[PDB]
Amino acid sequence: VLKENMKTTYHMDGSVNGHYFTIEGEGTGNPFKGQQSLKLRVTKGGPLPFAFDILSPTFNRVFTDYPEDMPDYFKQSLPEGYSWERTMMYEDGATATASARISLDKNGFVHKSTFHGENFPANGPVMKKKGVNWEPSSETITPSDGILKGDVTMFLVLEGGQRLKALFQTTYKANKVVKMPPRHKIEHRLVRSEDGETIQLQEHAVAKYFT
Repeated sequence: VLKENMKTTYHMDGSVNGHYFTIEGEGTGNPFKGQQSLKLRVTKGGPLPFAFDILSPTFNRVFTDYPEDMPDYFKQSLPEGYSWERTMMYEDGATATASARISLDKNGFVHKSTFHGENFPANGPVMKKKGVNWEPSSETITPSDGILKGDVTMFLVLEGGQRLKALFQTTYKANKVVKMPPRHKIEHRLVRSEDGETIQLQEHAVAKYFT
């Protein structure tokens, strides 16, 4: 079942403006507190010519602090798990897509993802590797016919402090019928750190009722 300390192994295959790359890593976190920490390495196609932050949100809503009386679509999906599909529309014209499948093995979660972003402006901040961190955000979660749809306006803070706006839209799909929550929101905090060899991501997510 779910432990207070859960591990994850990560694998991503991606391409950005025609450049292919692979990323692998491991994570640990507390699914009930909605906290997780990840350590990632670029295993193919490094060094990445683009800002890593475009990838960060691709790297699992099981790690969300849900209120006791709200149905938890993601924890209910276990042990079979769930998958999601996402579109990401940047205000400077780039549109990327991503997908992930969340499953379990004997060691913990298996997180397998893909990422495609093939029209980032060549002269823009993503391709100049200017990203630093995403602002805290609030994702609206809307149920319908056994799936959840998420909508969140994102702001990528750049090296100068300029913000780059993006609209993220996600469909979350469990493999079985689960008790469905009402429309609600999830507040996200995502922090990236680097050291020349590895990328660390730390995320905190908390679900709340509207009003």
